[PDB]
Amino acid sequence: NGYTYEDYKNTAEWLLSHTKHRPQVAIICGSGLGGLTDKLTQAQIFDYSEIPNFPRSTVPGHAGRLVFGFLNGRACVMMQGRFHMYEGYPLWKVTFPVRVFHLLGVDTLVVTNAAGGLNPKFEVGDIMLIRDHINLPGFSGQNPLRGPNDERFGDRFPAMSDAYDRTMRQRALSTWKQMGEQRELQEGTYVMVAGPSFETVAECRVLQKLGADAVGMSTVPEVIVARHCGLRVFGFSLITNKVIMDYESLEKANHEEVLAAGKQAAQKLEQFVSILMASIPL
Amino acid sequence: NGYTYEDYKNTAEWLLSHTKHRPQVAIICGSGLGGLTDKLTQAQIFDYSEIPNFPRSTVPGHAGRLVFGFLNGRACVMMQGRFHMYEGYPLWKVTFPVRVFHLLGVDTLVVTNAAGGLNPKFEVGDIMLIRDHINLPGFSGQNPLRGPNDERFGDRFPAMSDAYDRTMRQRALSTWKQMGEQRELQEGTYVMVAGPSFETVAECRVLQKLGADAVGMSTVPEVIVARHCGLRVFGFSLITNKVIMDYESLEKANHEEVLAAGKQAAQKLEQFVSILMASIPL
Amino acid sequence: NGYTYEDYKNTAEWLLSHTKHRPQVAIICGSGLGGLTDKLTQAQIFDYSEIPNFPRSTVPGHAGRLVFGFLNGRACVMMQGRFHMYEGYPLWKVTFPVRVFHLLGVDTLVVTNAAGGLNPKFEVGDIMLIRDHINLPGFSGQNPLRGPNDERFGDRFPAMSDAYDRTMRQRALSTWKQMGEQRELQEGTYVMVAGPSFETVAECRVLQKLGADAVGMSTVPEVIVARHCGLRVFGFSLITNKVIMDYESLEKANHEEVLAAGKQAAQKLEQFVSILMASIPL
Ligand SMILES: O=c1[nH]cnc2c([C@@H]3N[C@H](CO)[C@@H](O)[C@H]3O)c[nH]c12
Ligand SMILES: O=c1[nH]cnc2c([C@@H]3N[C@H](CO)[C@@H](O)[C@H]3O)c[nH]c12
Ligand SMILES: O=c1[nH]cnc2c([C@@H]3N[C@H](CO)[C@@H](O)[C@H]3O)c[nH]c12
Repeated sequence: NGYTYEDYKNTAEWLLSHTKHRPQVAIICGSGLGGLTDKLTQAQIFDYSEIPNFPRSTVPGHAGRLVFGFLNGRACVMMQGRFHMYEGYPLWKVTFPVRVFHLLGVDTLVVTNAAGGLNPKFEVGDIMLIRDHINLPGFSGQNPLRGPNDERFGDRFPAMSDAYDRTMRQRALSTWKQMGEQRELQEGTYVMVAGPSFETVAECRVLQKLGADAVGMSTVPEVIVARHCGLRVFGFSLITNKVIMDYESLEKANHEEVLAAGKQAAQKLEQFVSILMASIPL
Repeated sequence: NGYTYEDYKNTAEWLLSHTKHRPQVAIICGSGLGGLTDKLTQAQIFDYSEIPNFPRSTVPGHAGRLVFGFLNGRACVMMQGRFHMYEGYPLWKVTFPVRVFHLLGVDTLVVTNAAGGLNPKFEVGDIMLIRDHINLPGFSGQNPLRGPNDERFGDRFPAMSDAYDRTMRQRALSTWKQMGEQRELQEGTYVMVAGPSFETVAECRVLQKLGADAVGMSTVPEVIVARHCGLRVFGFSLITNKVIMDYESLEKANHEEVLAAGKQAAQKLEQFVSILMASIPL
Repeated sequence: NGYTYEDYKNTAEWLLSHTKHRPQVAIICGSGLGGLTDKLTQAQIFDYSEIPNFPRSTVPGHAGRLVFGFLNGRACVMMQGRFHMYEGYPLWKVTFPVRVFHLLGVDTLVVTNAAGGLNPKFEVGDIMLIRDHINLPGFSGQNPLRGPNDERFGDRFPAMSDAYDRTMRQRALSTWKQMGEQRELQEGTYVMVAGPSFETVAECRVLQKLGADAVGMSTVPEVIVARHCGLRVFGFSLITNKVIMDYESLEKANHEEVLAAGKQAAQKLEQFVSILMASIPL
């Protein structure tokens, strides 16, 4: 891990002394969900490039910014653009922000992402709640906590069986009903793979047998580092596409179909998030 | 990825200006199948050592050569000796040739390899056709496409559900009948593991439950980079041994038994490949 | 692999000329089982820090020592404190001792460790014998043998289906009866994951479906390098905790509960090991 404890501090202090805002909730906007930034009030923006020790984005969208502000009466801080393993970043870079948020005072993390549908009942547009995850990269060694443990942040062997806040999962289901949506809120397991290429048919079959409901290439590292931190954790997935599960098909997965899905569910996603802010205890 | 786009170009140009040949089909000869080199006509040889930017072979067989020529009226280019992950090479080295082939003008890749038999119906000598693969290393992070994407070669998130050419799979089955072989042509899923040690009994059981038919320690990376390239892809496996699946057994897997299998199926493999060349569209 | 063959030699020679002892059996004491060191007679201690080329322990317990001596009339050598992947060590460091033991003359390796219980019949305190393992990190690339093979130690593609000595497994069962323990000796498959965080519920379910009986974050690399060496291999697991397998639970895994388990089964573990020494042929 190239980051000493001081690096985390220095980044925190720099931000603390560059904004009067003091966030409680950190939000990581997944693919095509960055619109949430609009709903914040008194929004103060900071590009990653200007933030000391921040993994400088390669050439994805060049619009990696930390947007502070208030969302439904809640001191937030949003990441509009995130880092992934498939871009070449070591997991201690992918998750460097989460520890910065902690030192800033945040005590709750909301992670959102786009993912394929493994559960056959799911459908494009659906919003699966994350009850649990399967960290395939972690089994093999790729775990953000790898290396000497910094007791200052947390313990050597933190548990993950209680990763996703039960309360939040329950309160989010409520809010959804108090929205009268046709499609019932979904809930399940999120499996992470590194990507960047898409699953073959055989691969999807594996992921289903494993018991995964949806598949993405992010989130899990951030969640793990968060939990090791003491942060409360809630998150969901926007089922942007159903994974191909038969060879007699004539369909393929593509960034187009995925971004298009994000595009439509755009505002519906924002509403849901904004409202839920009221459920986060103080 | 240590290779810039220029490196690929320079290697391509060097080859282009060092041979009058202009290949359409690239062939990667798996373990003990390198004999195919004999069947080429007007065969021009190039050792990897002399080819700029080519991963220089460690000390496997020191006979890593790129052999250009014609095979059954088809401008080929064969790799007699390939690179593996277990030898320590990063996947962007293991698959550097595939992108060189592309810039040379190749538009079809034939991958062959030796592998164990997971499907219980399989037998030593069998020739399993590859319908699909399970990229275990990829799930964890080891994917040749890892790092910044070079739009010049392909997209950021390429699909793999349609990796192995349907047409070719069908036409290869034909050719086999027009050979009157006792054993029917086999077809199935190829699972990749990094090796270099062999699967335990428990491990084989896992691979079978995953739904894999055969297991090897190569190919998948090359296929992925190929598909990201637009190349058509066909490939097969020479079931050189049945994996041990019971503890009451008294059998072990070894390079001897594997090379011996390659040795007998040697010519039979060549015939099949050479003929199929006629099925590859122009 | 940062270690040349000379490095192994130099370390061996240094030890050979620093102790009159010449071990036959090497013992790797897992978590909370390091007490075995007491039972040795004519015990000569060597801290890792003083041993050339030895992976210098970071800041776990600072008590990494190689303790030579006799155990039940058997020239031993024990590792009180081991290296793990989650601490950041490359597997060729984690397993550097095993090859040092070989050059010292050892021909048998006993590996012990603490692990969670996947098999539902298991219970805290139980002692599962290792019949086989599932090397998840290995599938993805993390295999101690990765890189150029040193024929001097062993072959390029060693088998692992016969990793755990049948004889020993049988003789250990005997010894246990000749102990009249209430709980029958357990036996099964050990699955390795890198850690350092604990499995989620979904993760445990995966490991069970894979067919694993217990889960830990070590051992497998050492075993593999041992077998590639020609060493006989025996080992067991102290089921220190049952992994959480339902979401309706209110239990978590922690280093406290694990070390506490090691603490009670402490001596019972030693007795078993010490006695078994007599079963190891000469
Ligand atoms: O089916 C899928 N498999 C793997 N990742 C994704 C994604 C997520 N969307 C992004 C690619 O569009 C990528 O960042 C990935 O994490 C959507 N659908 C799938
Ligand atoms: O049962 C098997 N498991 C894993 N690899 C292989 C192979 C292939 N053959 C080579 C070892 O002989 C190695 O390069 C591997 O990719 C044959 N049989 C098996
Ligand atoms: O349930 C478990 N999962 C993964 N590792 C362990 C362990 C072993 N104990 C250590 C953590 O207490 C760690 O070194 C690990 O290898 C005990 N129980 C479990």
